[PDB]
Amino acid sequence: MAAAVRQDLAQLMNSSGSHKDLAGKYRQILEKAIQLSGAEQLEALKAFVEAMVNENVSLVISRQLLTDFCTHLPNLPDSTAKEIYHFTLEKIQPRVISFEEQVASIRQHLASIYEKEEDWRNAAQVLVGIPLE
Repeated sequence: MAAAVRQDLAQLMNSSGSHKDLAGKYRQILEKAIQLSGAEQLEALKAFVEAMVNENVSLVISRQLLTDFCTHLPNLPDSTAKEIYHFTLEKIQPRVISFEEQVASIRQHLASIYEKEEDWRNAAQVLVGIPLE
């Protein structure tokens, strides 16, 4: 199922379609990825992030869909959410300047998981990573 998501995302990469239609199709793929359960969901969500950070996808689309993507992550189990947050930060790192808003949201959610688990140092380091100044 993750391969179908990767396939669908690869097909949209160089689409000429309108913003609302294109974003709507990416959102449909996101909803498909979110409806999976297990390693398939994890793999599909990673493929989604990998597609979003691709330079051939316009920032307007990637920013919108990564924000949408982020709103779905608190609904996932802690270990899954934590891994996806770290993966997303790592894949955003080469273009960190372009996704600052998403980085801040991710770091706040991630630090909250570490805090809930009493992993104080990791929670603090995650928040210290937010470039406030």
